[PDB]
Amino acid sequence: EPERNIIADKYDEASVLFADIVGFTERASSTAPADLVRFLDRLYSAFDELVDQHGLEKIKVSGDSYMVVSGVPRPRPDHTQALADFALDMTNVAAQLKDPRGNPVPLRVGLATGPVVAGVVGSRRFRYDVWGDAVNVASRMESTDSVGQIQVPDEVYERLKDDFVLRERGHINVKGKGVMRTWYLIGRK
Repeated sequence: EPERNIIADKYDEASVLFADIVGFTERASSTAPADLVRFLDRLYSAFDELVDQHGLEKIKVSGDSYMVVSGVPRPRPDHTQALADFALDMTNVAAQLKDPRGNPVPLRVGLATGPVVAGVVGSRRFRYDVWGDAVNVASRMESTDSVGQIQVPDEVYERLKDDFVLRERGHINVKGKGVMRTWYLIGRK
């Protein structure tokens, strides 16, 4: 049954992360849906542990993705930095796990900051959900990410540049809109 909206509110500013493990479908890998589910549950349980250790908020999403949010529902003035630190731990932890073949986990991570909408949605049962501008951006940062990096837009770079190390990935000129630039979040300063 499709979910429906119940209540929502706009938040001026929050930070949103998406992560996934790309190419772990039965189609792509031939691994049985049950073995996939077990290996993913391990990886996602590791991320669950990091979310709790960091005091952040996991948003139950449908689909392959893992979603984490900072400064929504409850604001914190370091929301971007806190999600960056969590993102770094998430990719550094995943880098110590391997698939069953002993190959690196093909993790993608995108991270964005900006307005969002949050509230309650549900079908039979309900859950807290977050969507809108920064979620859209985070989603695109994750789905065009190079595997093993953390991709972020300019807005995140402006907010983090003094305290983390970032390297520019590239830019594209879109006439007549403007320039689209993204960065890799590499580490802490």
